[PDB]
Amino acid sequence: KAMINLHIQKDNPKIVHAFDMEDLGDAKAVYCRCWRSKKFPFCDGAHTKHNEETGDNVGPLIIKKK
Amino acid sequence: FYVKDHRNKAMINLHIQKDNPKIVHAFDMEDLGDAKAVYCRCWRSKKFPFCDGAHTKHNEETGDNVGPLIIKKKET
Ligand code: FES
Ligand code: FES
Repeated sequence: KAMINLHIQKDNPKIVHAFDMEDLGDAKAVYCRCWRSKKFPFCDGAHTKHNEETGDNVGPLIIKKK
Repeated sequence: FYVKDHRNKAMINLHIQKDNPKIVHAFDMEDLGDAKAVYCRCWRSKKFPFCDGAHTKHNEETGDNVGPLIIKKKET
């Protein structure tokens, strides 16, 4: 079975991010679930290239106010 | 049965909602649905988009190092 993350922070044995929305000034955050973003843990659109290259259908998690 | 899978070996999501061409979730920043959430980034959770600890077995089986995203919601 293949790894999901190829290159990101490989000296960390399990990559977890924790954020408190109280701390944010913005109304929206877009988080990467594909492990291909160059701005991980944030989405930079790299998922579209991944989906085309591999036939996948992954995309980000968005946290936002109405 | 098949003992070969000719899909691209680099595919991340193997089984989840394959009728959806791009799986995106959007949740409230405010505590309208929960106080805190732990979101799956490995596409192996049976509770996707929430983490159920499946990442542990995935990391063990593949040598990977992926884990979840923890979001504490803004209390109103
Ligand atoms: S860059 Fe990874 S989900 Fe968008
Ligand atoms: S079950 Fe997928 S990151 Fe925990």
